[PDB]
Amino acid sequence: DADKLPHTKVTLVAPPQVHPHEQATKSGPKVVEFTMTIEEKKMVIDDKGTTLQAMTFNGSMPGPTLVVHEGDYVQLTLVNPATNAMPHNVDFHGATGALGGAKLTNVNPGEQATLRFKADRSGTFVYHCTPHPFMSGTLMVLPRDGLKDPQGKPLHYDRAYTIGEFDLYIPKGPDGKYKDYATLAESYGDTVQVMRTLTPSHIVFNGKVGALTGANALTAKVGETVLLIHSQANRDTRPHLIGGHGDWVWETGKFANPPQRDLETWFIRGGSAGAALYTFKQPGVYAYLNHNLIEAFELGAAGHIKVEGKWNDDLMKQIKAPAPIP
Amino acid sequence: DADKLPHTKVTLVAPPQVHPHEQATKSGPKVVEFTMTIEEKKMVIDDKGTTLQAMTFNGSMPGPTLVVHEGDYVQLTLVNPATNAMPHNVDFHGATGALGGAKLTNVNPGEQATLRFKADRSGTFVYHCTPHPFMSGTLMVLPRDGLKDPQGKPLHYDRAYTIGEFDLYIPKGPDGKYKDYATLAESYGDTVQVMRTLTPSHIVFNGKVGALTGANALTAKVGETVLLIHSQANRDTRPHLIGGHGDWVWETGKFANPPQRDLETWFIRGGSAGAALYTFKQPGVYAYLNHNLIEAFELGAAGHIKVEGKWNDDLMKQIKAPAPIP
Amino acid sequence: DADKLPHTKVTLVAPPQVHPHEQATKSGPKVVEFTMTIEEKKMVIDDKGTTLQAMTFNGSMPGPTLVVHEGDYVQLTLVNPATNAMPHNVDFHGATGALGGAKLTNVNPGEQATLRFKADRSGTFVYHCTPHPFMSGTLMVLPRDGLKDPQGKPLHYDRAYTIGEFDLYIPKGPDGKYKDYATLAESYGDTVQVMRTLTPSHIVFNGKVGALTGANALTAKVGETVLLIHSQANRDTRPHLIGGHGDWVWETGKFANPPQRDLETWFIRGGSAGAALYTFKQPGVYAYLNHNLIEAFELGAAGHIKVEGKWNDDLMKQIKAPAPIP
Ligand SMILES: [Zn+2]
Ligand SMILES: [Zn+2]
Ligand SMILES: [Zn+2]
Ligand SMILES: [Zn+2]
Ligand SMILES: [Zn+2]
Ligand SMILES: [Zn+2]
Ligand SMILES: [Zn+2]
Ligand SMILES: [Zn+2]
Ligand SMILES: [Zn+2]
Repeated sequence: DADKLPHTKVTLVAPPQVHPHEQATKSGPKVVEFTMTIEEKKMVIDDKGTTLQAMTFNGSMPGPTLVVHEGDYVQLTLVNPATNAMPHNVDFHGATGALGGAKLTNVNPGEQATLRFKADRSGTFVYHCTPHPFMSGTLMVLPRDGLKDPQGKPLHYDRAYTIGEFDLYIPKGPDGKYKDYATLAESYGDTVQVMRTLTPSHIVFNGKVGALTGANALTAKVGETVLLIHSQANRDTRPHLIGGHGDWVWETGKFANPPQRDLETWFIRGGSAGAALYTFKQPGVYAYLNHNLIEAFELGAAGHIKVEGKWNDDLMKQIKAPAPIP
Repeated sequence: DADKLPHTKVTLVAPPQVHPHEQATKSGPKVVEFTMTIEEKKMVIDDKGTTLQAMTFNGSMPGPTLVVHEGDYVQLTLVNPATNAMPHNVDFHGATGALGGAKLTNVNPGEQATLRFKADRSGTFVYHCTPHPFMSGTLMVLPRDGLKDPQGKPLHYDRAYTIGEFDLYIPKGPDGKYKDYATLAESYGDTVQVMRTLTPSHIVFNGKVGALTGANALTAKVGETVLLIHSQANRDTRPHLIGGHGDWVWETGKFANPPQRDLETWFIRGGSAGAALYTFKQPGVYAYLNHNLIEAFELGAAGHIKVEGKWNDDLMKQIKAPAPIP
Repeated sequence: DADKLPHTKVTLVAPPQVHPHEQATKSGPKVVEFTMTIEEKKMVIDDKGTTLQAMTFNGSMPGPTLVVHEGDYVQLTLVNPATNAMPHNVDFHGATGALGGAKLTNVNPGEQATLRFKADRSGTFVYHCTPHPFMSGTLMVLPRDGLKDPQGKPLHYDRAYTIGEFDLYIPKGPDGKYKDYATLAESYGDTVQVMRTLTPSHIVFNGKVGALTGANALTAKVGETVLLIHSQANRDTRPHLIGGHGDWVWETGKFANPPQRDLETWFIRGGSAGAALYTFKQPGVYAYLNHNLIEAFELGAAGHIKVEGKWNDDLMKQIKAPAPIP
């Protein structure tokens, strides 16, 4: 029985980080306790001041990544302060029954509720508010013994990074400029019309064109293995590490399945999270992007990863530098 | 030789049902005989009276699902009554040679023809009229010994359901309202222009926004295993069972391949059929949908499954009901 | 060490052909030397004279396919004559570090450079100019022992064919006709606006609506096994052999992974190359196409394969020819 089990309380962190956690664990089924605070707000989403009338779990797009193990129970306290304007809920793709929890978690402003479900299937899993993919994140459910390659050999990551990718549908006034709305409710009707064209005005990693560039680049060092968790609650995307690979990729994001190796580009189905391991072998700046290069370069779906360490001439070498043609 | 074999005659049924059939079978290679009647007609496809100038196999979108076993031969009598206006044919993705049969089956109004081909590859397979994905269905070819999991362990379904998903491209007049055409031939030119924008006006399960909702919901009981066969002859879709999973999914729909487990969302390539098993564990209403939530909610790609049985507190429990914040 | 190894010089050929090469090889790690000449030019891309302001490796879309083995080193001399107008580079998805080589290969008109990298991961891999998917091709890296099926059984192809698929975004003037630009630089601004709609004006195999039809059809004979290499540096496509199958398909295009069998339609992620084997069993004309039939028929993503040999009545037979209804 679940009630008769130990309870742990987890402190969540902002994306792109994932809270500290154990991979392989001698430990036993726990009930893991999480709390999240829904937050409506306006956000600047590009370099030119365009705003989005947003809804978030915990203030961030994406919401934070919750981590448990196969067999653990997730118990989430979902809070929706009075400072907000709408009901909300949460649908956990990792959970079974009641529209993934959506039905047991409808909370008006100033309300709260608490859900428990068995996390009995390993993998990365999207949770989102039932009709809003803008409010989403990843539930990572690790197998009790850690990640395994197709032959059962152990696998691991030294650091985890979390990337939620968002297709945005921002309306334009008669002048051709993006509309700014005073409330969430007023954005609604125009946004739907733009959504019906199926053409995003913007596709952003982590809230904003550039969220994962400049001072905000991800980081690693040569010899380090990194887990890239990629979620997209609404639209297909195709992650690619420029100059890298996915050493082992669960593109459908479910750990009881063997991963694929050596991927150049993988595929995240809209309504899901997937996961890729890469061990760095060269230093420098990498681009992690959506390999529709229009969606990446023109619309916003690209980030960087600054990698420290020693250059390897065996893997790659500049034989003749750029020079005039003989 | 095929001629020297026993012949069976199968009675087809309307979607979402699949005609009664054997899974694992001690039986031997049969020649299975099917007949289909092509039918052009106008259809109401949404809640507001929008019509589509349609073509169907057997009166329904999708056409009925034909079921055989690996090694069986499909022999189809394709009929096109005089009451119709165009030639038609059938391309079976399950068949080898002659454009999947398209070349041996061109039938003008008042004509008919009969095709046989070896069904020598297991899987769910799309058949459609050569230039019209609107006229399509699934050929399920079962392995002679039934469905197998990745380790060879036997698998099964207690009931099969069939979902054909259709991207529709309905033209608008200068006033902004959907055009109504008196014939199939007059819809053609405007529809092509809208098709060239690659933006469906509608994406429907089984003919109509709502075909699989209300009184028409699919049905199951807790402890039952259901096969969800999903076909899309023209455009990519991404099925998801809200509150459920795909326990075992052949997303490319070919049974000699190991299935994947625990999928939250799977992917059907345009021009194919895939297949998912789910064993229910909770009662209530589920939504089976295209997890581009614009395509589902705004455009029409969503259905329901009403599930009877006993609630399970272990899997999911409401710990604190929605209540004011302390 | 790489410098201490034998060097081979390979002569490249125009698509759809792939230069002669060994599959399984008793031979040892070589350093393979390739040279490519970048070429800007205007091209006619459809039947009605529409032009594209193009950039190519070696004069062709796609660029030629480079073939090596796992363990070999690729050393490419990249040349950009003075007759051109822009810098260019190359990003090899098969390579590790320095943005796949892009950083070590920026070459202005009249410059050249030479890159070496270890090809240490088997598979088909896209190489392209960093911001232009129009300039792309495939690096096929074969496993040293040849293609293997999921059980380790040997596989082979008798001939290889190469298909690069290109989504084109051609601007229209106020009259509704495609714009013709005098330089590459003048096409830029209008093209970007059209790209931002994410709606190709054209999707072409190998440079041109029809490049792989009529006298230019691919060819085979019954009993022959063919490798279809399919690359798409920018957008998702879904190859399908009408009347055929993918006997063994590495849709993510990476050979250390087991292939899937019996596929009706496969999926190439934008930013990747995949690969399918088919052994012909029937003669006639086949269509190899993108199974979004709008993208194929209306936009240009379809080709033919003329197959010689003996008709097989076991696989497929016309039982009753088209005839009046009794
Ligand atoms: Zn909400
Ligand atoms: Zn490590
Ligand atoms: Zn969902
Ligand atoms: Zn037809
Ligand atoms: Zn059962
Ligand atoms: Zn087809
Ligand atoms: Zn370039
Ligand atoms: Zn051969
Ligand atoms: Zn690339």
